[PDB]
Amino acid sequence: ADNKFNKEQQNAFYEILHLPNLTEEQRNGFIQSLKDDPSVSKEILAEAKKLNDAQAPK
Ligand SMILES: [Zn+2]
Ligand SMILES: [Zn+2]
Repeated sequence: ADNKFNKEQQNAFYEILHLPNLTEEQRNGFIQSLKDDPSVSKEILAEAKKLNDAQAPK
């Protein structure tokens, strides 16, 4: 089994890598979830974006 990312999973991994307002604990947890099972990428990305947006500088 070849486990190189589909587009979909890649765009989510990079997004998560680069969301600016996550703490590294938070980021690492989301990345670990995608490592574990890349098929949950959609849901994990949506959570990560919510959390990023909630923590934006104001
Ligand atoms: Zn940052
Ligand atoms: Zn302000």
